[PDB]
Amino acid sequence: ANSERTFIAIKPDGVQRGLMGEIIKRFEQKGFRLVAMKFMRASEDLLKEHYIDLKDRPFFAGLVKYMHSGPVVAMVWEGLNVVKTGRVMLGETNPADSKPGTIRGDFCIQVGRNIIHGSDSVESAEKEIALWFRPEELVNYKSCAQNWIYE
Amino acid sequence: ANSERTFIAIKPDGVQRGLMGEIIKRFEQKGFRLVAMKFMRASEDLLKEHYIDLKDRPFFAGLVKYMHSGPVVAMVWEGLNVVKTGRVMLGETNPADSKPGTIRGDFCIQVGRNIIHGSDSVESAEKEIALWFRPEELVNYKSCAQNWIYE
Amino acid sequence: ANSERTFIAIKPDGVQRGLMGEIIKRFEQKGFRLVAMKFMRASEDLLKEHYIDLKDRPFFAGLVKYMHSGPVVAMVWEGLNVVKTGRVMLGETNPADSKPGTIRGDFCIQVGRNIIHGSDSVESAEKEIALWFRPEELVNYKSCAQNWIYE
Amino acid sequence: ANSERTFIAIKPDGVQRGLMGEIIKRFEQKGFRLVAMKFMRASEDLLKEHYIDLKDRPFFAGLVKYMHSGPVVAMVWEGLNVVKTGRVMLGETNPADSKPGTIRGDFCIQVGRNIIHGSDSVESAEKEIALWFRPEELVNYKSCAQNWIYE
Amino acid sequence: ANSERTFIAIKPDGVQRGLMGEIIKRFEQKGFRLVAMKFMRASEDLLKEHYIDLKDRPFFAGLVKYMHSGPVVAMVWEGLNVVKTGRVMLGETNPADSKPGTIRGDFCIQVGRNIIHGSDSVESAEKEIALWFRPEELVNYKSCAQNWIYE
Amino acid sequence: ANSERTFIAIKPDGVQRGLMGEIIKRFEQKGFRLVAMKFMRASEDLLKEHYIDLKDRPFFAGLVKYMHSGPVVAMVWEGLNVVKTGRVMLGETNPADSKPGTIRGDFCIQVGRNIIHGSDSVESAEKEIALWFRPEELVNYKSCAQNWIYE
Ligand SMILES: Nc1nc2c(ncn2[C@@H]2O[C@@H]3COP(=O)(O)O[C@H]3[C@H]2O)c(=O)[nH]1
Ligand SMILES: Nc1nc2c(ncn2[C@@H]2O[C@@H]3COP(=O)(O)O[C@H]3[C@H]2O)c(=O)[nH]1
Ligand SMILES: Nc1nc2c(ncn2[C@@H]2O[C@@H]3COP(=O)(O)O[C@H]3[C@H]2O)c(=O)[nH]1
Ligand SMILES: Nc1nc2c(ncn2[C@@H]2O[C@@H]3COP(=O)(O)O[C@H]3[C@H]2O)c(=O)[nH]1
Ligand SMILES: Nc1nc2c(ncn2[C@@H]2O[C@@H]3COP(=O)(O)O[C@H]3[C@H]2O)c(=O)[nH]1
Ligand SMILES: Nc1nc2c(ncn2[C@@H]2O[C@@H]3COP(=O)(O)O[C@H]3[C@H]2O)c(=O)[nH]1
Repeated sequence: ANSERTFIAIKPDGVQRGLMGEIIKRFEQKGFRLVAMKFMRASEDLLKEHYIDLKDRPFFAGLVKYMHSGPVVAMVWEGLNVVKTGRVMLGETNPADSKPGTIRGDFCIQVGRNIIHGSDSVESAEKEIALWFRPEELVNYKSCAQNWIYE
Repeated sequence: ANSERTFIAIKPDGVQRGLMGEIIKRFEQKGFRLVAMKFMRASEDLLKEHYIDLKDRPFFAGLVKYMHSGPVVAMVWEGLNVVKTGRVMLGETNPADSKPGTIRGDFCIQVGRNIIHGSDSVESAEKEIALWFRPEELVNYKSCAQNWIYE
Repeated sequence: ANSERTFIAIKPDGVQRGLMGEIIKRFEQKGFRLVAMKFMRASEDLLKEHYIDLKDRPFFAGLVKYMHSGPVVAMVWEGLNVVKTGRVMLGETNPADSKPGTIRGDFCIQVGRNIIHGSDSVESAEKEIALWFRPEELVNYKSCAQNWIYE
Repeated sequence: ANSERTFIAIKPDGVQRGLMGEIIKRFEQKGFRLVAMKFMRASEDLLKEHYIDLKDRPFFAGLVKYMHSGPVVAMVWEGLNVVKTGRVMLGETNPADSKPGTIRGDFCIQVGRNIIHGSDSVESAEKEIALWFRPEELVNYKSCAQNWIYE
Repeated sequence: ANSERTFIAIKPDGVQRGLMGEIIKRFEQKGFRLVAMKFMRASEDLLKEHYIDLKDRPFFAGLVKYMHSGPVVAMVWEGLNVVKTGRVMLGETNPADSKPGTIRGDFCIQVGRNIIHGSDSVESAEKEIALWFRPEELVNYKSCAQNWIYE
Repeated sequence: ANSERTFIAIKPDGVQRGLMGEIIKRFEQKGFRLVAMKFMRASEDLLKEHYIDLKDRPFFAGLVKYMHSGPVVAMVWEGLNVVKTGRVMLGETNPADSKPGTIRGDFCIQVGRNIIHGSDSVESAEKEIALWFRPEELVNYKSCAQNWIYE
């Protein structure tokens, strides 16, 4: 299940804030593997289809707006239990609740300014990933050490 | 209400131990604003009122001595729920119980050499701040990050 | 003139080395804006095209080779003097003369496995980008600290 | 009681992972004195002896196995409460429940490849050392900041 | 003569940019002793005398403005050839020319946003120190590290 | 020549200072491989045979003395050109001359308090290594990536 994959976006702040590598490096060092990845400017349109569930939801409005407001880091990571796991590294959605050593616990404060999103699960993963990527953008390759990360 | 402030000092142990740059580094990193700070040797007087409610603690004159046994770094940091948050960053009063990822957590073993203090509550913060600093010393300014951290 | 660009690429071994957020960090922290970024497999055509000046020399398709055996992180970083400075950051072309502080002087040992590549002139630069990115991938945005980095 | 000891070992994958100075760092920065350290190949006898409590369970010689396929960094770290605290630093035994801040929560994903090991009682502790080090390898010295770490 | 001191301030750019903890962190790291430090907004008066010899520089009122455009961190650090050394750590006046590994080096692009100042010479240090600090503010103490850093 | 090996000792200060991992991690991340390694207390005797050339040399006297004065990190590293290379990472013997990004440039100040030694060359390597180690202490094994470090 080591081929599990999750979608991680470093949000507009993430980006202005200068936490790009930092974040990426946490995943790298934990042992997961970047499958896909590009720097973009989510479309309004996308943000809307991405954020559709939670559409008619106050916040909404301006989520897109800010989400749209800047370039983000679209990323796909691979590994055993990344969805779960990446969600921990992340921290709680509201930074108020995240803790030290997590991503958001360490560098952010407030919810509307969350620095990053991770899929909430495989079902999600799939959708977003599908929704965010093109088949080709995904890249098959193997580690220099699948052996020391997994048995 | 992103004006809440907190008092934080860095014990002699922190100082002697070289932990400034890192302590500071974590608050700069999470996003809070340094409103004042100086590096001094606090007086027994100062310590004694700072540590007033613990005057009936046997530790109490131990603290007071060691807390005056070398330079310390006083500071006020501000931001939204910066008093709770800071605490959490801090670790727990007893290092024994502070989670890795917390200052206390990676850096200190014991209660009496627990390198740092941060306010316990906003009233306490008002106090200590008043105690430690002249209002003048506190720097009123705006953050570049400002809009990126805050909604 | 804060507009100059450079093309940075993370060679397939630096990715394999879990050196991406690390090097991406060096950039960001130096002050550079990220224009465009992608993770991917370089094609033989692109690569050939890319290494064209040296189509004869020995090392050649051993280049193309390696160069196409894994993913790279392809990037475009902006800023005053990106191209010469980038350079100086990567350090020299053969790791061994690379100096402690540079990417290469810090992480890699031999010329043939030298984690990354940066355009060596704007000239090259201009070409490198042209070749590697569609234009719809250059991102147009203003930084948080434009006016902290520049006079 | 600042004398308690613990036995830490860097499993052959964490070495393979270039995680040694990293984890050694976590210790040192937390405040612990290093009593004894060695790099080496664990023998089958030692290892068998070492994993004795579990000679039956499945995972068993797959332990012994891995465990003898590479070098480990064998260490003894001193200090108040090394053994429980060490623990809390490594994080849980299965990486996935390991938390961001711990060695395991930061660097590793699966139980079977979990970078390191620490004695889980002083009891174990005492045995672990006894087994792994000759006595002529425990180093007797006083720290620079004995009296900054301890009351 | 391990008493030599130097003045170092951290520009508004450094401050706004979050580089305190790191700047401090490098001096704590190399081994020098922080003798005083405060965080203030310097006055044009202050800046103007500080920057006196450059009063005939066109940059001069640019500096003066920006140097007063936000809080700064003044400090005196001491140790053996701390004035030359510090400089070297610093980087070069022009970031363009400062070697990776230097503060200037990893962190700043341009001459007018070059985040930091450190004394050019001991006479200059005496001056600036006098300028910036009241003698009282400077902390006289001894280092734990003391004998470890010094013969 | 990728089997070249050099002797690196983290000196008594190195040790009290808490730079153990740090240093080790520079070698790890640069790509070299630890062949041998133990924490010890050099004998006077050893220090004498080690430091014999430069015997009847003022300094001498007390070099042993301090060298002897504390436990050190005996280490053996492997890689292409480690002798040379490790010597750069190191910095100049006198820290006064080392630069930022080097080991000693970054963390030490004065010569008698040098934090570490590296062999000055293959001839040296051999001798010290021989002199410091027992055949068995050396450990043959191969990387999880000799492939991405060397071609
Ligand atoms: N202002 C605001 N933003 C929210 C709230 N709940 C969720 N969001 C955002 O909605 C995002 C959707 O999931 P994310 O993982 O992207 O992180 C979430 C938050 O940034 C809320 O109550 N207020
Ligand atoms: N020696 C000692 N100091 C204590 C004890 N409990 C609290 N402290 C010290 O006194 C403190 C009061 O506030 P702090 O926030 O600084 O953190 C605690 C330590 O500095 C105790 O039981 N023993
Ligand atoms: N194997 C090998 N690769 C080389 C040699 N010189 C340059 N290169 C490689 O080819 C690359 C061309 O420029 P890079 O910036 O990509 O840095 C160079 C190295 O990857 C050489 O002598 N041998
Ligand atoms: N493969 C595998 N290894 C396990 C299991 N549980 C514990 N271990 C390993 O055996 C080790 C015994 O204690 P460690 O501290 O060394 O941590 C444990 C892991 O390396 C399991 O279910 N599977
Ligand atoms: N804009 C500008 N500032 C300069 C120039 N030369 C020096 N400086 C600034 O003025 C400085 C004088 O001392 P500093 O040490 O702070 O570093 C230099 C920068 O802050 C220049 O040519 N242009
Ligand atoms: N005090 C002092 N120590 C020195 C001098 N020259 C060399 N040493 C030490 O001699 C050591 C021998 O080589 P090292 O690589 O171990 O690093 C050297 C220095 O620590 C000198 O002129 N004075």
